[PDB]
Amino acid sequence: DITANVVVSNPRPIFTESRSFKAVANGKIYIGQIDTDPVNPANQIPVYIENEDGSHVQITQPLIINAAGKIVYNGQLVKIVTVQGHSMAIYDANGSQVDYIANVLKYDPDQYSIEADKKFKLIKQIEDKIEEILSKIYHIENEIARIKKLIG
Amino acid sequence: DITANVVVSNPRPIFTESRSFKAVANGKIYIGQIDTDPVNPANQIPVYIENEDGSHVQITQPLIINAAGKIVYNGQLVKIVTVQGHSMAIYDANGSQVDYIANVLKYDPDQYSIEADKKFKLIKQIEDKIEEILSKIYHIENEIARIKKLIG
Amino acid sequence: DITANVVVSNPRPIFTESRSFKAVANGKIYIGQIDTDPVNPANQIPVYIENEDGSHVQITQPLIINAAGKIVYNGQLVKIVTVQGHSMAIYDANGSQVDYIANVLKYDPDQYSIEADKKFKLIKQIEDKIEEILSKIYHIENEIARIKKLIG
Repeated sequence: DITANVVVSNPRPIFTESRSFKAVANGKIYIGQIDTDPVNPANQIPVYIENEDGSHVQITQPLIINAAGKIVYNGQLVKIVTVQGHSMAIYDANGSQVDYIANVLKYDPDQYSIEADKKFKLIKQIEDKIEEILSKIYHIENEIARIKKLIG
Repeated sequence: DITANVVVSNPRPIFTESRSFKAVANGKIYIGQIDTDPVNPANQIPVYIENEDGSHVQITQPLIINAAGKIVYNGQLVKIVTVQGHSMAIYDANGSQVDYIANVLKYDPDQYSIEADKKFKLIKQIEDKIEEILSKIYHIENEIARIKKLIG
Repeated sequence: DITANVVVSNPRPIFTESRSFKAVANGKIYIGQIDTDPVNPANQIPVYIENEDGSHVQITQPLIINAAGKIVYNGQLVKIVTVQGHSMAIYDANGSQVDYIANVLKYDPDQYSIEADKKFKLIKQIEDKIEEILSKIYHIENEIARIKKLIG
């Protein structure tokens, strides 16, 4: 057949209400240290827009949710990233809490390639070191054979 | 620049109809062994609410979907977990099948840290063992040099 | 307690408009090489329906989105896969661009088992090779002890 395990998916998040099927239109998102209350600025962590060229621009919290339920900045849809896993709290436009998640971690595709590069390197180092160890061993075995023959 | 590969996302699932843009309001979800029919109780696997403190309480199937398309128990939104990947079947409030997926596996963030801890330990064990092997080898090399000198 | 880190989730994607809370009804999706414009056929990559038995049938682009926001072929909901991470562009029924994502990578559960099998094998090979190296070393140590005793 063929091995094909990458699924066509929608990576752009949408945020909807908790009790009705509606977007959190003009809602607010706060992002903080895991297992903390991110509405408290002391718990907040840096958030960045990732631009199309892959650069990052730090922005202020809260994140804003549009009528589609999507995060926007300056009238445009944006992808927001952090360095680490994080807590999140979502509020609706009336200031009522929609949701709270203590620990959220979704990696974008760059993390997968970084990890794959790291793994590749690691395995090469171990295998290279094993091969070098075997070469040291076979040289020793040869020295031993020579000694044995020397002494009868 | 900065490396930031954690994307702000919405980890709370929503369940919607297959032919119209609507929540599966008062729908039902069944969870079972991979590649099985989970409506059959003999194929069902334990499901648990994961509470805010991280504890688990086993609950009965089906899981219930509210007007927002979100899983609820006892009038509150809940996160449901299983130990293993699983099949899932979704029915609407009229008893009509909405969807069936044979094999679903989404890990929450705790799995990532468990795996990272396991990896860290593993690599340390291999590297420690390599270093110990090299130390054994260099001691042997030294014994061999001494022998060589002894016998001319 | 119990370790349960598989979260009940909805793996079937839905595609919604960018400025209103609505499905991209009768929309179109194009899938291509990462960081390319997938509306250009020269940038497109093979897309396949993954059938219930796990087989694959290649289909033509664009992918079509129904009134629910879900991908359909021949009047039925389908799961679409590619071999590699990919770019994606979404258009609405009027030909207006809804979204563009340069690099999308979501693995279905089969990738996790392939990777787990590969990891298991790898670690077994390294550990087996370490054990064999130690056995070579202990045999050498024994030969050295014998030599030492022979020569005083």
